[PDB]
Amino acid sequence: MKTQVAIIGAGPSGLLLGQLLHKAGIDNVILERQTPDYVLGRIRAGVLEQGMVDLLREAGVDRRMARDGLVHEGVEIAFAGQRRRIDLKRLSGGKTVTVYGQTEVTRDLMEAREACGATTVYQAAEVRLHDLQGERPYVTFERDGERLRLDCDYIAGCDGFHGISRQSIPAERLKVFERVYPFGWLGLLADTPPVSHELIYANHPRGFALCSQRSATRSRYYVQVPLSEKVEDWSDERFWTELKARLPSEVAEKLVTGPSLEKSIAPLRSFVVEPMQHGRLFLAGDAAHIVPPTGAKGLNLAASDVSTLYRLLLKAYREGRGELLERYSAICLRRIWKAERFSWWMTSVLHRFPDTDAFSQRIQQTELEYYLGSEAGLATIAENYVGLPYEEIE
Amino acid sequence: MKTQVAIIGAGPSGLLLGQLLHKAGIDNVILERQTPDYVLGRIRAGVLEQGMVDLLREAGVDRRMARDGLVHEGVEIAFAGQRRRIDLKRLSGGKTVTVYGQTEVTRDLMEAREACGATTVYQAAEVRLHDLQGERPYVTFERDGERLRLDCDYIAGCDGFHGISRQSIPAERLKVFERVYPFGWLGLLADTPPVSHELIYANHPRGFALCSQRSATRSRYYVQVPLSEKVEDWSDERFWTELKARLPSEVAEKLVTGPSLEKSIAPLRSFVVEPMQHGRLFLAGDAAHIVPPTGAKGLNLAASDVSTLYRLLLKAYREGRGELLERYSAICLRRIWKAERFSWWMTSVLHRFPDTDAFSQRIQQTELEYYLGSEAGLATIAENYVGLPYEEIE
Ligand SMILES: Cc1cc2nc3c(=O)[nH]c(=O)nc-3n(C[C@H](O)[C@H](O)[C@H](O)COP(=O)(O)OP(=O)(O)OC[C@H]3O[C@@H](n4cnc5c(N)ncnc54)[C@H](O)[C@@H]3O)c2cc1C
Ligand SMILES: Cc1cc2nc3c(=O)[nH]c(=O)nc-3n(C[C@H](O)[C@H](O)[C@H](O)COP(=O)(O)OP(=O)(O)OC[C@H]3O[C@@H](n4cnc5c(N)ncnc54)[C@H](O)[C@@H]3O)c2cc1C
Ligand SMILES: [Br-]
Ligand SMILES: [Br-]
Ligand SMILES: [Br-]
Ligand SMILES: [Br-]
Ligand SMILES: [Br-]
Ligand SMILES: [Br-]
Repeated sequence: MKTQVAIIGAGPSGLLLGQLLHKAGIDNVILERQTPDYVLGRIRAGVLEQGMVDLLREAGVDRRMARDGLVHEGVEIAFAGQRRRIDLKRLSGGKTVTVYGQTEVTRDLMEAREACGATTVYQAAEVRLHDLQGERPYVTFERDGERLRLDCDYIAGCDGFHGISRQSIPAERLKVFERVYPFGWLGLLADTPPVSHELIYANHPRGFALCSQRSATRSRYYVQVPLSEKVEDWSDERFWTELKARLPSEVAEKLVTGPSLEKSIAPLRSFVVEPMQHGRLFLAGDAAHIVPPTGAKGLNLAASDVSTLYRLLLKAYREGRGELLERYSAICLRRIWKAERFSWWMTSVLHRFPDTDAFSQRIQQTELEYYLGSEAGLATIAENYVGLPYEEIE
Repeated sequence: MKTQVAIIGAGPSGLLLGQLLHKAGIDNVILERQTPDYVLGRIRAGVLEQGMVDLLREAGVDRRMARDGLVHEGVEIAFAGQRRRIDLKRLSGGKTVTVYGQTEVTRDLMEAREACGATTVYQAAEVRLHDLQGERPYVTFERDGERLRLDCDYIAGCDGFHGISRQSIPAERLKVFERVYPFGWLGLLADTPPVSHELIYANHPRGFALCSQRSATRSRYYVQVPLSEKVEDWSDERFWTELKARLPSEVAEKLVTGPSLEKSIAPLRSFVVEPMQHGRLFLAGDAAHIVPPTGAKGLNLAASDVSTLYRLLLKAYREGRGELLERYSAICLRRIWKAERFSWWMTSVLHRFPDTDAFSQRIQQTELEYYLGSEAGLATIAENYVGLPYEEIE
């Protein structure tokens, strides 16, 4: 079996990269460990930046999003009994964010790939990478018992945080930067109309809470919870009671509750590896870095890695400029670090930490009061939230 | 002995408050523990905000400052081998800062007070405060053996961090917020021309360094040093060698060194007490709060406390509106907390901390890269550095 670019992982990163590549005439094969249905069952991202929206249009898979996605011009932050709106559109110079579920984006890409007839192997078991530094690397996997070999020119690891690609790079060649937060997010998806037309991030003494949405009739809520928690300890009603307690009274009053469609706990983490490549293997998305969800950057950062990888591969194949691929990591890491900094800042100002002294609690409150009350402060939040510009390359 | 307002402490706070009060016809007596010469020997602040400059003009003591003070329109921050200038004047909407030594400001006020004939008792030993909640509080002190009593209406504690006034408030009535940093600043005053026309804050792997000045022929330099250090371990040459190592090569090359006129280690601390008053006792300046020197806010915050106290006392005496004095703390604390937040931020991004992991070191560097490269980020530094506006009252 032979292709030009082997892609490990059929989550949004691998699918978007494969679609862009296919449209440009660069043959590619995607290998996924799970089934199509499993990938589709993952409830994740809800907020997309402009850059991600444009990339989807470039890949020609934006029809449904343009029709169903909600365009938001602001977000709200509640703390110490007050709600402050950040006018993203005004303060960022006209940019906005789009609410369109990750399951939707994934469905759209999967449908697009199937129609094009591009190769996707689901349930590709025990994927292994070989000859990463050679001229001709290859991937071995198992499909119903028999070990098959796939030859390629380049391999893009889009297999997420627990994928095989990052583990395939000699450990000594990588520098890992990581921070684990002492809390996670308990999320609940409900078929109820959202409590607000815009998102509400709330810093409350009992802990962080976030009111989000998926459509006019589907909502997504999260509450900060310690790492000791098990999802089975949280009935739907306990969640609603806890959520209501962390929100301002006028918001909790008009809250329409209902049975959960999905409920899960996501641990918060910051993680970055340098470099993001090794020989003919290039990491993209969650395979290379993780951000705590507070800044809604994860999927958006994956889009820029992919945008960068696609452009460089195009240069390599169409223009014979293969040397440009060495700049991949330098280019991506500039954007990754700034988004990591923003996500870390958002996280530290909105969550309640366990070992916090009086001075720190006051500084946290003051950070909010300052940034939400200063035009310059508001602009730093807004420009970061809508997404910093992509680097053009060369 | 009787007066209207008793002032404990003849440092800049007490002197400025007494001058403003005297000019408005409110009699006041200042009690100082040390001698005039001792106070004058303290090398401290070099950077003044516009608000402090205007207050000095209001007190009619700005002749020398207007002539000798240097007006700065920008400051530089060096990190990771690059120097970035923050145009304070441009980014703050036209405000600047003035470099004029604290010893100078103090000399000017002392000369002004002596000429006016206002009462100042130096070497006032063992000052004690009594009847703080009564209608007629009083102060007892010792002048050459005999205990004297001074009756007054109000007492302003301008006695600094180690003064008696804050200790005179029942501990249970106060909330203390404090953070002690694991380092101090080793400062050196030299009669040499400064290395730059504007200040240079430097984040270096070996530690923080700051290039400041007092005039065209007098410089003030600081280097971060751990708390274990004794000033006698640092000869003038060891200081210069260490300073040069922390600065960019092109700066260290043109550095004119020389013998020290003063050398001392200042420990870094953040400290705030709430409230800042008790009965007829009002705290102002270092007596109520301390900030690490990184943001050049200490003396400037004292000026706003004083400006606020003076205005309220004026209302009380001239307009019979004594009830307004209850708002003193609420008013001051709003400004104090924002300046504390700024000083803490500046400190955390410019200094090298001992127990720092790889992720944090990267976040520190990224904080700098982001704030120094974004117009919105630069504006948050600039508006805070020049000083946030004073609240007008009522
Ligand atoms: C609570 C939460 C909220 C979020 N909210 C947002 C938000 O609003 N906005 C935003 O920008 N981001 C958000 N994200 C982040 C976003 O969901 C992720 O960054 C995104 O899923 C990354 O996509 P990916 O394709 O890189 O990896 P993944 O989605 O993890 O997909 C990787 C794929 O690779 C496959 N795979 C793994 N190992 C192997 C293997 N060995 N062989 C073959 N295949 C393998 C997996 O099965 C999976 O399908 C959120 C995340 C969470 C958890
Ligand atoms: C290294 C350093 C750099 C600084 N740089 C700057 C800068 O550039 N800009 C800026 O804004 N700020 C800066 N400052 C801060 C500034 O110097 C102080 O905030 C300022 O000195 C506060 O003045 P004050 O009058 O409140 O108190 P102080 O200057 O401490 O004076 C208080 C007085 O009260 C007296 N006293 C004490 N106890 C008693 C008692 N029991 N009875 C009677 N009298 C008593 C003392 O003897 C003293 O004279 C710096 C400080 C340091 C240490
Ligand atoms: Br979703
Ligand atoms: Br995220
Ligand atoms: Br970004
Ligand atoms: Br001085
Ligand atoms: Br200071
Ligand atoms: Br200020």
